[PDB]
Amino acid sequence: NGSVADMRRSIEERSRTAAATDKAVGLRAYEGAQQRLAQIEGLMDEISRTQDQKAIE
Amino acid sequence: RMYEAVTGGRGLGDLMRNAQLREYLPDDLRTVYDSANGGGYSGISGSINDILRDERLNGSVADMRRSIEERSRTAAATDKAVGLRAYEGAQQRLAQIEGLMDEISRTQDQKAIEELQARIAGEQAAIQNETTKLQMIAQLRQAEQALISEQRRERNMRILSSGNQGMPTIQ
Amino acid sequence: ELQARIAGEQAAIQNETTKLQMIAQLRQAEQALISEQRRERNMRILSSGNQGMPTIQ
Amino acid sequence: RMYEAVTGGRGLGDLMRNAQLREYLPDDLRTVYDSANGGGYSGISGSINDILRDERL
Repeated sequence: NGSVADMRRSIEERSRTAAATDKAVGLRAYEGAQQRLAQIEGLMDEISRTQDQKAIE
Repeated sequence: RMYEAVTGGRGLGDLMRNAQLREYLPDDLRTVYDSANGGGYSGISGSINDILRDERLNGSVADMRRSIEERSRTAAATDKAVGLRAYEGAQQRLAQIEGLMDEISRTQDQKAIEELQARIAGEQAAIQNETTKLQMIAQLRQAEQALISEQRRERNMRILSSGNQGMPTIQ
Repeated sequence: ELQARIAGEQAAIQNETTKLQMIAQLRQAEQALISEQRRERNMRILSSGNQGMPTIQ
Repeated sequence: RMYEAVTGGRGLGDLMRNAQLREYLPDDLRTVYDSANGGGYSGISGSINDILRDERL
């Protein structure tokens, strides 16, 4: 809606924002993945100390 | 004693559960593309503003051209190199899995095989994490190509802008 | 033991999934490199630094 | 004997854990595309320079 110039500005803004949003989502997700790795390593550290059968199950 | 060893609660679970790792992905996808202006997603919001600031070209148009060509070539090479090194890591991962199955044959007691099962489960979790990381790398690759295209179009708009006022002078 | 064997088998299929992702990324990179080579050839033909032209004789 | 067979720690876990396979993927993705010049990701940086050298016609 609106004048064709407003349409142009809206479309260019959408394009730039879409590219930037893609990049930012990827970056933050990768940080989360690296923290997720740390958590898995911690769970394997817990495995070394398990004593009873109920604990390991 | 053995009944106590089998029954009861041991507290595992509620173990490393407060780490809110769901906050590193968007809560809802309706507003994921409205995050830059505010609202939507705030972890990306700041990042988006920084990225958009850094993607604006400066200097002469020739410098813009050289920067864009360098970005394109470097992006292709980076994609290839990341793929190659990741594949080497995947082969080493296969060797590790085979080793864990070698350990499966020598297991003797029940506790030993249960620990080995949980170790293999953790190994699967690690491979899951690598799968997620590869997905994230692919998304970043796509975003980088889009950004290079945006820079190209910014340069094109700057050359052909109707706000330009200059022309050659007859002297 | 059979459960742990099947778990290892799942880990192997996970590894193949990661390998396929890596192959797809490499495919994309190869296509990008071919495009880059095409554009290098195009730039070399149309370069403004060229100084030659046919001679009248 | 059977109680000893069920309970205790067996050392599995801390088994093949020093293999740093996370080093074959980028640590952070902000600097993944600055790796060629130096910094970013050192492991791909040697590979990127070789690839860019080999892709010149």
